Amino acid sequence: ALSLDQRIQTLAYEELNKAVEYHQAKAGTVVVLDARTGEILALVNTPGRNRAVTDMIEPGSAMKPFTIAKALDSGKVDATDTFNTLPYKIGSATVQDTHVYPTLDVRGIMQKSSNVGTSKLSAMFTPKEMYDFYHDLGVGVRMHSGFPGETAGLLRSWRRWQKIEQATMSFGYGLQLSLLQLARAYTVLTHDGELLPVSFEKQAVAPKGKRVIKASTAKKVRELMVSVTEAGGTGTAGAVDGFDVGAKTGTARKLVNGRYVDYKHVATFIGFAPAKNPRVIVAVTIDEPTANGYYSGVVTGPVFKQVMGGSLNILGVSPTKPLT
Ligand SMILES: *[B@@]1([O])OC2=C(C([O])=O)[C]=[C][C]=C2[C][C]1[N]C(=O)[C]([N]C(=O)N1[C][C]N([C][C])C(=O)C1=O)C1=[C][C]=C(C([O])=O)[C]=[C]1
Repeated sequence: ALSLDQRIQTLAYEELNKAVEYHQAKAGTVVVLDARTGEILALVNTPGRNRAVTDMIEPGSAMKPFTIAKALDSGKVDATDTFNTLPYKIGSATVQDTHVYPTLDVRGIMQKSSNVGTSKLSAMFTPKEMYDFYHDLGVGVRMHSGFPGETAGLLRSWRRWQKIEQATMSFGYGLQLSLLQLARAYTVLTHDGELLPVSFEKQAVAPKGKRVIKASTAKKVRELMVSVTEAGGTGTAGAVDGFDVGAKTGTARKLVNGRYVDYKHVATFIGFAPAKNPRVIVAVTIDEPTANGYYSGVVTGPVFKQVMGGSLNILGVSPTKPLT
């Protein structure tokens, strides 16, 4: 028997399709996991192959919570620490944000989704320490989910990284994974710092996870990620009435075998709830929206919202706070 939950699978299907239509997008995917077991409660694609497991993307901004996770886990950075977030140079290259903040603390980097900040956090570690970390989240590794065509994604060896590549990788370019690997990766945040295996089958035994960061770190990062959906953050479109939601937006220019083209984007929105004691991850990706803008927030936010809200209703999770 499958872990799939028909009500949720139906909900995801309806909501994905409304969005991919509304935004005149080329393709789309939604994945819902059990946050505490890695079971796939829903997995849905626009008609065609199972993109959620066969296709690989650059995570972009959705990678940022891990870089922060790693920094805090190390003991070398505390959430309250301030960083100069102005544009800067890695030799011949320039790291910069869309909107420029002189300084941010770690919560601001998460909230405002700053490349500069994220790359400074990364810059505090070796090529090897960051590759080992990405590797332990499952980037470049086979999940063994049993789906046909399962990509392992792409993690180039640290042994051949320029300094610019360490940076661009810390904020999600240069490495690749499936939306399902990405959702799986978030089990580190939701399952108290342990990476769960994913499954399309009901587990008789509750599955064990491999430890990657401490529980207290996961706990703190979840707290920080709530900033994304509160006023001031990139991801307010994904707030759900009656709950705190940890989420991360991602808006990426499209890598088309080699070159970045800048009038083409991929919108991804991923998060969990209840933020303090999470039950589900929802990951949404929409490929190349043409109509009504391209920001994660506008495109994938509403679908995240509906699916998360509907998912916690269906599983019978009680609101943690009164409905507005
Ligand atoms: B990220 O995705 O978070 C984010 C959001 C969000 O959270 O939804 C919204 C606006 C900006 C950002 C910053 C992050 N995205 C980008 O930096 C993105 N940049 C890229 O796609 N690339 C690809 C190529 N390389 C390596 C060669 C890069 O370093 C790079 O920057 C970006 C930049 C500008 C815009 C835009 O149209 O304003 C969108 C996305």
